Amino acid sequence: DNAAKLSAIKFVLKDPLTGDYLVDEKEIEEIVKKTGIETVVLKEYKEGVVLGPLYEFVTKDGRNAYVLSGYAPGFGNVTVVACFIKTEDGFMLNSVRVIDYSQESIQRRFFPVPPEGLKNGLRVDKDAGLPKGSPEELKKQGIVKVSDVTPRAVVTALNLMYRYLEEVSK
Repeated sequence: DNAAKLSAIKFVLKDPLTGDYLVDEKEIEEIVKKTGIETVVLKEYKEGVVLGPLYEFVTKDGRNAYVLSGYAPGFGNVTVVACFIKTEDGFMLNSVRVIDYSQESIQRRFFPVPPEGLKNGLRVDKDAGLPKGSPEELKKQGIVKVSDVTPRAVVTALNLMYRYLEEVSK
């Protein structure tokens, strides 16, 4: 029934550099089912909505990972699923999957982003003045390069999810 959601959560729990699961696939299923497969509002903001449950995981190398969902106007029948991994002074953005319930390589422009990028705030490259650099160089600065391909709505959702994680981690 919830194939799309579970598929998205599994996807964002793969390492974007190695392609390998950070958490065993069956363990992911068990955690999602035990936590609850429903989608509920966690917090509404002026610019969008953060959706839960907050799913928690521990990666095979012992890092705490968080999966949540989000919405921004510009979506809809759309939800953005994302995985953040806890770091020393914040979080890193591991992966993202946009689910369009009304209806990929483009989506890889959005992750991973290191903690200093998320602290900067994510923004599409147009907003940063079309700076030079590969998508990969720009991601390190929190800049999502899409000008050569609604990405702003995706970025907004991601930024809200980060805000929420920061709020609840304090």
